[PDB]
Amino acid sequence: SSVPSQKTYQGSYGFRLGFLHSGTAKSVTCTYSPALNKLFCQLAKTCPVQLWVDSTPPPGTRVRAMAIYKQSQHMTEVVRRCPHHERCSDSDGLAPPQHLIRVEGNLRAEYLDDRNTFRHSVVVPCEPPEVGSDCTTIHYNYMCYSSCMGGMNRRPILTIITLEDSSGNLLGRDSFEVRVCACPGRDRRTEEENLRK
Ligand SMILES: *c1nc(Cl)c(C#N)nc1CC
Ligand SMILES: [Zn+2]
Repeated sequence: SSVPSQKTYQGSYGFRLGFLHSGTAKSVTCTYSPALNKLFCQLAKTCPVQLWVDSTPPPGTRVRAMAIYKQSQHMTEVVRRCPHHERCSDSDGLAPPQHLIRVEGNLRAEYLDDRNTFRHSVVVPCEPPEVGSDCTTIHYNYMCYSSCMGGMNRRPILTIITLEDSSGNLLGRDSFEVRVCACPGRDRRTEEENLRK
């Protein structure tokens, strides 16, 4: 399958992602490393991602998330849930069982299987920030471990977040690496130390 672009693109509205500061304690279920541009999270736990713009985009603007393999030799392979987790009875009534990435708590989420590339993606309407806030937050879930055999099989993935108009044309793009693992704080601390050394 052809490979979606991963080029960071702020666009006319100054679109970019943001992450909370969660730390590396034993209790953390989701933690973001700015040094690695990498999110570490437990299976099917809430991953809050902030969405920032300098200017308000038009009504009908949408936000899409899609995963690709990071390594060049695997980028053409569609990222999907492994044979075990795709058969889990963990449906929410909206997400197809094969999709790695879900949006939590948005009844207007739409899930696409692309007719030409076969890649999966989930898209929601882009909303203005709430009354007390300066950004919008979307909650994602990753429904397979990075280590799952017959799925990601220990290969790193990127999540690509695209801001789109009502036809799906590109308005902005950002991305981050993801590891889905049982000990996200410990793995973050280790991978950050490897980078320093
Ligand atoms: C999405 N959509 C709108 Cl209208 C706004 C505003 N204001 N912000 C987002 C998140 C990038
Ligand atoms: Zn799995």
